[PDB]
Amino acid sequence: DTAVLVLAAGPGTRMRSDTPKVLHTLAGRSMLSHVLHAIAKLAPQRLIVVLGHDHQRIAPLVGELADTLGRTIDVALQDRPLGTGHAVLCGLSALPDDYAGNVVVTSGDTPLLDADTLADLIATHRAVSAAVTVLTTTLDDPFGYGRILRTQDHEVMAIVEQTDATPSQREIREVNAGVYAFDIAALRSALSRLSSNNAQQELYLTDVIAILRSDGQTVHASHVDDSALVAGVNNRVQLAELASELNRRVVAAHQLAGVTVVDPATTWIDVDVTIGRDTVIHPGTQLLGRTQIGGRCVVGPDTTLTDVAVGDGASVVRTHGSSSSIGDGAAVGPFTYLRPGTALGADGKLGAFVEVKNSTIGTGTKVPHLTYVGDADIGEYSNIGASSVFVNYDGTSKRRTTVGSHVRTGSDTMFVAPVTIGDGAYTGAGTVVREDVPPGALAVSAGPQRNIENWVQRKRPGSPAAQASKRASE
Amino acid sequence: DTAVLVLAAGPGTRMRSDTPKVLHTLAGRSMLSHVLHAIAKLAPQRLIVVLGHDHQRIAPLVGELADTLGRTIDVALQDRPLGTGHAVLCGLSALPDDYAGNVVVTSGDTPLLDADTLADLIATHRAVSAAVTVLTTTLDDPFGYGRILRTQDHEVMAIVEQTDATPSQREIREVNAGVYAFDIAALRSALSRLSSNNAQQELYLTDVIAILRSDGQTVHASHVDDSALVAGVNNRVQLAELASELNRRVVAAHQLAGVTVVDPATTWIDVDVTIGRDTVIHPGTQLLGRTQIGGRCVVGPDTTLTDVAVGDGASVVRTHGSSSSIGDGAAVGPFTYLRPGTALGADGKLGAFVEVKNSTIGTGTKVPHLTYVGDADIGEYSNIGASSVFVNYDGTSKRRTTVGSHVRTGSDTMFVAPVTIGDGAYTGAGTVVREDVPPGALAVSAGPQRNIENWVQRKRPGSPAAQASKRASE
Amino acid sequence: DTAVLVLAAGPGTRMRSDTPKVLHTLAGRSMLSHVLHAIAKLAPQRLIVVLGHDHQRIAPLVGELADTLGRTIDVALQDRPLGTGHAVLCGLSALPDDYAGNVVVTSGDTPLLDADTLADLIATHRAVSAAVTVLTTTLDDPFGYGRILRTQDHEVMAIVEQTDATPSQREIREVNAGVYAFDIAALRSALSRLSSNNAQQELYLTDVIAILRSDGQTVHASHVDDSALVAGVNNRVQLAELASELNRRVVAAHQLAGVTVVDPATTWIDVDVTIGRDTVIHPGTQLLGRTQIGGRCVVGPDTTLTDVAVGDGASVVRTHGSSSSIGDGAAVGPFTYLRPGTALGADGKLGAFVEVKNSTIGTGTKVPHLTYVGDADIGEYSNIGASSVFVNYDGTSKRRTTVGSHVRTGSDTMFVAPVTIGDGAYTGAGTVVREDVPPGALAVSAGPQRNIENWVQRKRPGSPAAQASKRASE
Ligand SMILES: CC(=O)SCCNC(=O)CCNC(=O)[C@H](O)C(C)(C)COP(=O)(O)OP(=O)(O)OC[C@H]1O[C@@H](n2cnc3c(N)ncnc32)[C@H](O)[C@@H]1OP(=O)(O)O
Ligand SMILES: CC(=O)SCCNC(=O)CCNC(=O)[C@H](O)C(C)(C)COP(=O)(O)OP(=O)(O)OC[C@H]1O[C@@H](n2cnc3c(N)ncnc32)[C@H](O)[C@@H]1OP(=O)(O)O
Ligand SMILES: CC(=O)SCCNC(=O)CCNC(=O)[C@H](O)C(C)(C)COP(=O)(O)OP(=O)(O)OC[C@H]1O[C@@H](n2cnc3c(N)ncnc32)[C@H](O)[C@@H]1OP(=O)(O)O
Ligand SMILES: CC(=O)N[C@H]1[C@@H](OP(=O)(O)OP(=O)(O)OC[C@H]2O[C@@H](n3ccc(=O)[nH]c3=O)[C@H](O)[C@@H]2O)O[C@H](CO)[C@@H](O)[C@@H]1O
Ligand SMILES: CC(=O)N[C@H]1[C@@H](OP(=O)(O)OP(=O)(O)OC[C@H]2O[C@@H](n3ccc(=O)[nH]c3=O)[C@H](O)[C@@H]2O)O[C@H](CO)[C@@H](O)[C@@H]1O
Ligand SMILES: CC(=O)N[C@H]1[C@@H](OP(=O)(O)OP(=O)(O)OC[C@H]2O[C@@H](n3ccc(=O)[nH]c3=O)[C@H](O)[C@@H]2O)O[C@H](CO)[C@@H](O)[C@@H]1O
Ligand SMILES: [Mg+2]
Ligand SMILES: [Mg+2]
Ligand SMILES: [Mg+2]
Ligand SMILES: [Mg+2]
Repeated sequence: DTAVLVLAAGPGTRMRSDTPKVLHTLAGRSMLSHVLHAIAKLAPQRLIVVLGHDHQRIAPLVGELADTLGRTIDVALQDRPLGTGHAVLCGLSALPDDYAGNVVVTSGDTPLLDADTLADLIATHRAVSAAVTVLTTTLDDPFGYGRILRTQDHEVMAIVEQTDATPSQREIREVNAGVYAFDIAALRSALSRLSSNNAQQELYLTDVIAILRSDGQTVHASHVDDSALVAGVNNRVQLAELASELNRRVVAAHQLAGVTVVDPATTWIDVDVTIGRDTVIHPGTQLLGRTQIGGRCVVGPDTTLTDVAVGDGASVVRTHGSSSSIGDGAAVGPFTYLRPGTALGADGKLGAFVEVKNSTIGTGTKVPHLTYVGDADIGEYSNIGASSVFVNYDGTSKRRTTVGSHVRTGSDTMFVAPVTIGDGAYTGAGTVVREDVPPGALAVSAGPQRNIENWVQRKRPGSPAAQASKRASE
Repeated sequence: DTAVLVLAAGPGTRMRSDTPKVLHTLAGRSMLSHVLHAIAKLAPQRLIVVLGHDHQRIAPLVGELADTLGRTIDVALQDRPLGTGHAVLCGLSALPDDYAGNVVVTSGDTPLLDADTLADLIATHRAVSAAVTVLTTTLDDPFGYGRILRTQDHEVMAIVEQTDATPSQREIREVNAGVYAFDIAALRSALSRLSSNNAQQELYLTDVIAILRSDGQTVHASHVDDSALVAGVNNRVQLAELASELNRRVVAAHQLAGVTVVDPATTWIDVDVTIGRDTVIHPGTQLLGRTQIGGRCVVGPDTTLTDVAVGDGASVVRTHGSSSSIGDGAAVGPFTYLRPGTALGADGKLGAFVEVKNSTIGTGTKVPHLTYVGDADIGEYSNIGASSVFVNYDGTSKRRTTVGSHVRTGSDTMFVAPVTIGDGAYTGAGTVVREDVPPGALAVSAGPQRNIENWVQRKRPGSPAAQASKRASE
Repeated sequence: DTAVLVLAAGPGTRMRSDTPKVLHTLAGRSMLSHVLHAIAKLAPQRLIVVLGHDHQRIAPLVGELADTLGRTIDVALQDRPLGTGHAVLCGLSALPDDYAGNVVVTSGDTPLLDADTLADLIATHRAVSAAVTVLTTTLDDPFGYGRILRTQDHEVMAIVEQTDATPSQREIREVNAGVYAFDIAALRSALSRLSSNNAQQELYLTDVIAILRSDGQTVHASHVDDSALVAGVNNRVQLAELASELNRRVVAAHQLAGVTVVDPATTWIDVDVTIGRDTVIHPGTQLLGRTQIGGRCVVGPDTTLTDVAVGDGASVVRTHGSSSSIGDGAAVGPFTYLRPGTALGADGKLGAFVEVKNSTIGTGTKVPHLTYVGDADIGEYSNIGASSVFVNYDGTSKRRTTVGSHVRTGSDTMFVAPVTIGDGAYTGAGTVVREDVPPGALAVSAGPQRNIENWVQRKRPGSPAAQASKRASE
């Protein structure tokens, strides 16, 4: 049995944000959410998040994740950020006084941390009967991290913080990941002996290592080769680095599963996105939220999709869209804007400079150019001519349009809702449609063409046009 | 004299694709095509591709390349993938039984392999009178590759496959490139002695090394410092890595020749693309197929061009286009879509939200905004007003429009083909042009403006508009 | 007291450009301009730029920077590029013959060089009373650079040029940065003894080191750990590398100050750009020139902004724009084109496929779709319907439109300037507005809808439309 505590009550100063650190996102999830998904996979008996003065903005997101993960997540409050050691005391207060399981401590800012690394930590801690096992790694740039002090035999003696380390300790490149397993009694005991006598003037959880070494307890440091899994995030440079690294891993997983990603460095794929076999994702693409792509699709470059379902064989190129679905075999783009509530049927087409909002568009139906579709239902195998608008707003209110199947509407038609265009109807180029159109009818409104001869010589003489026109007489 | 065999009959399982591995593209060519271009530059006497159960989809592409490279390329069939050693036996069957030239073996999945490396391999093999010379390299991550076994004197003893290697052999970082020169007799002899007694249960070409060492033949391994040249591709992660590396080399070549590429990491340049001196390519650009850019052009960011010819001094910004040509000094973009058959004359302009298909557009002519040009011929120094459409499709059929020179067509004109607009003609804003327009004439159709006074107070009271309008009385 | 000489008179052959090297830009400044900003921060007494045969195109930019930096910058002419040693003699000619301050020499192609490194160089040179102090660094790839010759005690003996170096000297990885401090007398003396007897056949400034060592003068080489600060640019590959590295540093500075940059590798930020706290910049974005972004903005991906001011809380997504301003809380994009002279008020909206030029657009006013706004003034809380055009050009001349406040103009309105639309006015869908519209009036022009029944059966039989329409009878 084990309790996991997640310390998330620090002020996050180096982020320089009014958004609490923990809540900063990479790959579709907040760091906190990443940390909690990871721990919930491990299924510990207790899971406690220690929150600080902004608990009121985080505690509710904690409940949301508790509900998603199908479990109970407690919140402990740390009313002043007196240090990671103090934070752990707060977290302990949320366990029974006689709790006898192991205590794993982790941070809310170690977003790649994964259930396997935590299970390994707990297994190791048990195998060697440690009073404390700490995870460590070794980095080229160790700046900011606690340094792991070891004798030549590899026994850990202490951890020393960046701010308290001599120039010589600072050369150490093995660092504290801030991820620990503890025997509960040993932890409580050593926490009670902590002193704020140090540079930052805090109660350091890291002191517990040297304390327990002194007591003659067993102290184990377990080295994590894959540094990324235990990398922290204290500022926005580190956040983009880990987002980038997490993204590489997500992209590689999709590649090994049969998805061709032309340029992984510029293809951002959120963690819940699924993509079918043999799809091709061109550079500059973001697939966000719960986006789902079928198999054999082309995801045209420079495409951003958030919560969009794309069926098999579809093509989605230079498109910006969200909360929409794109049927099998449909063609979308280039330069297309899908707003929430777009439903494009199989083999449909939304072409260049087309914007769709809250509209359903039947099988086989094409909106190829320069057109706005708002609040409409359009049937099957219909064609909406270029440069048209579904006028869904009269000033003051929202109005609906219904277009039948096999319709051909002429270029530059304005559908002034509410209006219904019957099956097989046509609308001439340049029509303002204010009344219903019966099935099979032609609707027109433009007046007759009138050619005014010699207008150019008479109203624009001797413009380049008047001269060209005079040459044409000959 | 030398015969080159290219083994391309394996199943490509780790690609997880219904597209045969060899046929996967980087930089405008299939890997197979890359491998064959490289070999054909070397001009060997015989060149044989060993194909497997999907030979019917590859053999024809082989003929295409034979025809392009001006040479004969034979195909040998391997009806079951029994191993690289077995594959080479298949390839040999396509040589005369008394062939006495050297045999070079290579894979169809080593797409950076180049004629210089192959010529070096053949020269070395000859200089040392080896029975077999194998190319090797050394990598940070040797996973998947055969390991090169050498005594402390650097003599090669054997090659051992990833799957058959002890944990200790796996530490070796010098790997088999899968690129060999053989004395024909030595090869035939050693191939006949191969055994399927190993992890993968195949006839390994790699065993030939240890076999010939045992026979007391001369065995040479030649180390290739530039690893990329001999890197293989077994899955889509490795394919994107080599595409990325190949792309860096193509971009650097254009840079050293006088082309400023703002961000090489995001500029994808196919191998046949040519670009003139002092052009600037902004980030996010792909130049594909047989695209040709003149000198002093600007290739606006986020541009994708496939088979597009761009003359000197042109500007092509945020544009998506294919099979089109863009004259000297023309301006295209931002947000412009060129479909096949676009011909934009010198100093022409295709502006924002303009889409052109199958149209010729004369010198000096401008289509600046929000417009669709389909199946049209437009003369010189003409201006097409904003928000216009060449209505090229009547329902049921494709129709053509001809526009003269020095024309000025008004905004929101619909050209309902087939129609001809004479030289120097104008068309008022809002015109639906259904009849020919004589040179120098003004064509109009919109009815007269009618101002209905007090409509807002009476039909939208006291909307914000009614209130504003009531304030304006005062 | 110290004089800084900047050698910028070489021919820049390896750039293969008709644009003089020095004038090639990264991050919004020419390399020369970068070098001069850096030196002017140091505030030396004299600053002299040595120019060559293209002095006439550079000398004026030098005056511009002199004027911006609030100082005097002299130009010395080198009429033939006889070598860096000869160049320095030219530069000296612009100092009094009795000048007694230190001479710092630097290149015009070391664009990351910074005032701190130069101050350190001068302090070191003084601390050790050197006759010459040279800056050096150590690189993985030392190709092209002079090699630093040192005895085992670390005393510098000489510098040897790439072209004159034995294969063994070429293994040296410590290189000359081309950045020197000199005692003036020692420099003049050693320059007079230079010989053109070497591969390139030039007067090498680098020979001065071995000369002064021989004289028994003190010679100091000061090692710069951060190589980038002293990296040179001789060709366009090196220029993109340093632009990339400079960009990383600019982006990291904004990140540490509170700006979330999703993908630093694809976010290009010029050196004068400022960005407020908690803004988010999505991938593919360039912020150029004097662009200024407020706090809490979203800079939608694929956005390019040059000299654009964006207020707080604004959103700017998939937008291409320049010389424009975007008010607090405004929404711009996706797919929007801002031309010079755009002023979008607070809470304004410019939506998808909208292009604006030289127009002022009041608080709260919305141009949501498919529309061109040219040469217009539009008041507050107005709405411009979809697919509209401000027709600002009559053929021959530029015309202005004024639109009041709280106006609602219908879709597909053409504003044929000059025209004024009064407060609270409406314009029906499909209107060509040629006359002024009074406050509160409705302007229309389209003719009445006419439904021609059975047109489809009679003019398109038995098209799919005729069949659908016949089915609808039942
Ligand atoms: C998206 C693209 O880029 S192309 C795709 C979608 N399409 C289009 O714009 C197709 C547009 N085509 C048109 O508007 C055409 O003029 C068509 C199909 C309606 C005209 O068909 P037509 O049969 O050739 O001539 P027709 O004589 O039958 O039409 C009869 C009546 O309507 C009129 N009329 C025809 N088109 C229009 C129009 N666009 N506006 C106003 N009136 C019109 C006539 O003037 C005629 O009336 P009348 O009997 O007073 O003369
Ligand atoms: C792309 C851009 O953003 S701008 C570029 C391209 N251009 C345009 O849209 C320019 C548009 N301009 C127009 O339509 C203008 O009204 C112009 C140039 C035709 C009007 O010119 P005008 O000479 O000022 O007035 P004019 O009195 O001569 O025209 C005469 C006839 O056609 C009419 N007419 C003029 N413009 C139109 C029109 N757009 N629609 C219908 N009828 C019109 C009159 O009502 C007049 O007929 P009448 O004699 O019954 O009165
Ligand atoms: C941007 C978007 O996607 S939506 C946003 C901006 N908006 C729009 O396009 C809103 C467009 N709406 C329209 O054009 C509408 O027809 C409205 C609001 C003007 C019509 O309002 P209405 O009050 O319903 O009918 P109404 O009877 O009052 O208008 C009266 C007169 O003008 C006419 N008329 C109305 N709209 C138009 C029009 N678009 N073109 C020509 N004439 C028109 C009538 O035919 C009537 O004249 P009459 O008295 O001969 O019959
Ligand atoms: C003294 C200490 O522990 N330092 C460790 C901490 O450094 P680091 O400087 O990263 O410590 P932080 O400031 O990030 O705080 C640790 C975490 O605990 C929480 N918190 C912090 C302070 C507090 O008073 N209350 C509270 O709840 C914060 O949410 C934070 O996420 O993690 C590093 C790895 O990431 C380790 O190398 C360091 O050894
Ligand atoms: C046993 C063997 O040779 N392994 C080599 C092979 O590994 P690797 O595991 O890459 O070998 P592959 O599975 O790629 O097969 C080699 C190539 O030969 C062809 N093929 C393969 C099997 C077959 O039965 N018939 C056939 O024609 C395939 O098209 C393939 O392209 O290349 C590596 C470098 O890339 C080398 O380091 C390995 O030493
Ligand atoms: C002989 C010499 O000095 N070589 C140095 C030079 O190499 P490198 O080959 O880069 O020297 P360059 O050709 O760049 O010339 C140096 C600079 O001086 C100016 N110039 C050059 C030649 C001339 O006749 N007149 C003139 O004014 C040029 O503007 C140029 O910017 O810089 C390198 C670092 O960047 C150093 O490692 C080399 O030791
Ligand atoms: Mg931290
Ligand atoms: Mg009309
Ligand atoms: Mg392989
Ligand atoms: Mg240089």
